[PDB]
Amino acid sequence: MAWNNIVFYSLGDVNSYQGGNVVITQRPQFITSWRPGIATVTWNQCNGPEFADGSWAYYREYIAWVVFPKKVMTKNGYPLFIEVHNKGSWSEENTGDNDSYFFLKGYKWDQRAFDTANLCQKPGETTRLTEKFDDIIFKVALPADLPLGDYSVTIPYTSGIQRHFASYLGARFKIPYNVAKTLPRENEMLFLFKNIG
Ligand SMILES: CC(=O)N[C@H]1[C@H](O[C@H]2[C@@H](O)[C@@H](CO)O[C@H](O[C@@H]3[C@H](O)[C@@H](O)[C@H](O[C@H]4[C@H](O)[C@@H](O)[C@H](O)O[C@@H]4CO)O[C@@H]3CO)[C@@H]2O)O[C@H](CO)[C@H](O)[C@@H]1O[C@@H]1O[C@H](CO)[C@H](O)[C@H](O[C@]2(C(=O)O)C[C@H](O)[C@@H](NC(C)=O)[C@H]([C@H](O)[C@H](O)CO)O2)[C@H]1O
Ligand SMILES: [Zn+2]
Ligand SMILES: [Zn+2]
Repeated sequence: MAWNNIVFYSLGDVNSYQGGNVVITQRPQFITSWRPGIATVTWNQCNGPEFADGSWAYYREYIAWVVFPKKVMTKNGYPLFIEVHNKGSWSEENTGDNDSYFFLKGYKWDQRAFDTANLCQKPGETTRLTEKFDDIIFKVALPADLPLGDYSVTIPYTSGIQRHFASYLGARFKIPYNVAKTLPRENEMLFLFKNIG
C-alpha cells in the first residue's frame, strides 16, 4: 500500500525590533528573519514507517511555512494592523483569510532517497534546522486614536518546515490552511516604538 508521513518542525525564537519615534500617519517597519536553530515537532500525520534503515527508497517533499497575524492588540487595548512591505520570493497564499498571512516556500519535491532517517517524529521531539529563507519585511498601521507614549508589543507567530515523506513518485501534500492557522505560535517579535505628537 502507498504511504505518506508529514511532520511539522516548529522554530521558536524571541527577538526585538526598534521602530523608533513615529506619528500615527507613519508606518514603522520590522523585519522577520528566518533563524536556524532548534525546532520542535508540533504536528504530524503519518501512515508509513517511522524509520528508514537505509535499505529502501522513499520520496521527499519539503515546504517552509510562516503564519503571521494580520492584527495584534496592544496592552492598553488598541489594534495594530500588520501589512506586507517586502515578502521576497515567499508564496503569499490563502489571501482571503481575515486573521493570518500564510507564506510558503516549496523548495524540494519528487526527490528519491535511501538515507537512514526518522520519517515520523512525534510532537515534542527536537532537531537542529539550518535551512535559510528570505526575510519578510512588514509595516504597521497605527490607529489615529492610539494614545501617545512608549509601546512594547509582543507579536507571536509560527515558522518552520513541513517534511513530507512518501513511498511513491509524484507525491504532494500541503498542511491544510485551517491546520496551519492553529499551529502553536512559538516565535515572538517584541515590536518597540514611541507614538509622538
Ligand atoms: C497544492 C498544489 O499542488 N499546488 C498549489 C500551489 O502549491 C505549491 C506552492 O505552495 C509552493 C510554494 O513555494 O510549494 C509547492 O510547490 C513546489 C514548488 O514550488 C513548485 O514550484 C513545484 O512545481 C513543480 C511541480 O511539482 C511539478 O509537478 C511540475 O511538473 O514542475 C513544477 C516545477 O517547475 O511543485 C513543488 C511541490 O512541492 C506547493 O505544491 O499553490 C498555489 C497558489 O499559491 C495553488 O494553491 C496550487 O494549487 C492549485 O491551484 C490551481 C488554481 O489556482 C488549481 O486549483 C489546481 O488544481 C488542478 C485541479 O483542478 O485538480 C490541478 C491540476 O493538476 C491542473 N491540471 C492541469 C494543469 O492539466 C488543474 C487545471 O489547471 C484546471 O484548470 C483546474 O481544474 O488544476 C491546484 O493544484
Ligand atoms: Zn523597503
Ligand atoms: Zn480606535
